[PDB]
Amino acid sequence: ISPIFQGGSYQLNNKSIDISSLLLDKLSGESQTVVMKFKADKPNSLQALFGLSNSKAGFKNNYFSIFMRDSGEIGVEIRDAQKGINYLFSRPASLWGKHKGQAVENTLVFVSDSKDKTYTMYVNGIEVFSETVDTFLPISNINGIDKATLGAVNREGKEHYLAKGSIDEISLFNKAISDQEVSTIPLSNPFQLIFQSGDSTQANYFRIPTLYTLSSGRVLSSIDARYGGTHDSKSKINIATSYSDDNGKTWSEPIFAMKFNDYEEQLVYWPRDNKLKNSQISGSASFIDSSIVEDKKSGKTILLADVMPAGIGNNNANKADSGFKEINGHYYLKLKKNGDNDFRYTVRENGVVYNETTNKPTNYTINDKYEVLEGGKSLTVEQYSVDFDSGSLRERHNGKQVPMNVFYKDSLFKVTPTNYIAMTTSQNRGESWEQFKLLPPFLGEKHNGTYLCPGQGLALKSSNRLIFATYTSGELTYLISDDSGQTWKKSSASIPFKNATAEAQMVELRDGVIRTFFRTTTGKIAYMTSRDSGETWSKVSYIDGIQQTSYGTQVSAIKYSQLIDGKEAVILSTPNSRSGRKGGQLVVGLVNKEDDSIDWKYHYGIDLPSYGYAYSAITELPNHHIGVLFEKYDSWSRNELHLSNVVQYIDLEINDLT
Repeated sequence: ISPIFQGGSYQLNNKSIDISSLLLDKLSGESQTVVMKFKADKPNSLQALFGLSNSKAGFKNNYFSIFMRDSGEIGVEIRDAQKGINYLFSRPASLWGKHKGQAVENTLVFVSDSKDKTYTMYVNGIEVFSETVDTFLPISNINGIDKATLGAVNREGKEHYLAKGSIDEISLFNKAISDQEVSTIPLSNPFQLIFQSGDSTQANYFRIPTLYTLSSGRVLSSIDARYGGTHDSKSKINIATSYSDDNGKTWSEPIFAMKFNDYEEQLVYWPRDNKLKNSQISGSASFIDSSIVEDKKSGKTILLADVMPAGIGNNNANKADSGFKEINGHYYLKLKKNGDNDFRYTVRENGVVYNETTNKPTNYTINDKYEVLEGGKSLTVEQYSVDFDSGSLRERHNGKQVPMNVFYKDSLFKVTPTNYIAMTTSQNRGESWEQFKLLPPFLGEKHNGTYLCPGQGLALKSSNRLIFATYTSGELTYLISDDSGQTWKKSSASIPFKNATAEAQMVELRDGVIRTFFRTTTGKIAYMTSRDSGETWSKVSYIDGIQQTSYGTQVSAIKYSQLIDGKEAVILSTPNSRSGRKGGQLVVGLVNKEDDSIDWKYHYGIDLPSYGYAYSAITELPNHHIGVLFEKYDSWSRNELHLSNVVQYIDLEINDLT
């Protein structure tokens, strides 16, 4: 259909523009649709983009507005005093501010639909809220409406919520357009999506991105596919991966690298209200935090992740048990049988379930996939689904059968309730992935498995050595394999923090010289150096000129292949802020060949300082551009839980950074 209004290039400099003569009479019916292309790269703290109101005295609570905050949040208000209606829908982290030194054209689409009694907002091709009321309030049915306003709301004659920015195009429709039509409205997005709600993973939520450029030029990406909101385990999470063969222009329909089936892969809309937002999927097994590297010698691609048995995450993780019993050089996975109160079984060679108390094998066995066999026949369990139908999270059986897995709740033999690490491998550069295998323990029986640092492993340019940074309390623990990931040894490096979350990423400054940048609890990003290919590690230092928060945030880094100002260069991706996870930056450091020290010359703000920015992934593309797959929200704030499509991808050229 056609618009009943269409104006444009409205500049908003803390002064409201009246357009009521150009709209109010054309308002008709109980269903409207607003489409607005706008820019705000310097917004006020809270500001109205568009507004209908009742400006007459005694009716300051009678208005529709479309507002944004400088945290990037967007929302509508719908208020009518005489009806006793005060609606307030919004979603944080819904906007872009700047990109490549320029204002982003945001494309806002708000549909008000009285047939379905639903309010729905889109920004930049993404749906950020869709709410249904029992008592619908048409935005043109607000009693006594007399003003249509751009960049403020006119209440009792005054401008409230004055906006700074601009509205290049705005148009209204006397209909509720279908979801189908919304997708037809062209976008001017500065970003694109790899993983998204509705894709093959069926996860409404995504966290913990990774980027890697293969020898072929293929770019690989792995992700936490999180089903029960954006929570860390305990939850249900799978590891999903997807690649790109055109420098990051197009991406493949994601497959799973790691997956459990104890729970149904459901696209749920996790609740965002204060009472229910702490709901966790508590009975499921999961994976958190993946990391990728490529082995030059074999050709294999190698993915590691943390593994959680049913119920378990970091909070209740059996700190001080590895899950394995050591019997002369060997590490056998411990198991508990239903009814027992201690772990009286182990898994020996060929998956045979061996009894300890008797030293006799049993009629039970474990296959490739950590499933359970009895006499060679496959035991099963019944899958769980989740729903909120009774106004409270319920986790019940759904009638479907899956193979019994030792990481599952209902399983006959359960593994130790602690955290492990698994590796999987791809012989075809990420088109499929082998069944995962558990990595051994490295710090003794009576110590829990360490925590894989998410992002990139390191493949040393002038050898076959592969390294994956992991962390535990008190140290960084590098895992090192010189045989294509078949065997591993550890290399500890003491860090001056008890119980830190020391997420580490490495760079190779020149042959055998690895610098690791890691997250601390001091507000400052730390680092250490190796000069024997990771064998031994230096003492800790700290980057000045980048600020983090007291808890801090994952940092990702690459060595750039090219020279910048004649010196060898290194790029950091991190939030740059000491309040929260916002103010994303790519920071360029030039290496000094005298002491291998780094001069942090260049700061590039990915978006506005006040706009959200969390865990990130960088990679040097085949054509020397930079890919950045990142969480565009405050992944720490309890106000920005459960947000769809905030993990986003962008393409930059060096010149943008310098």
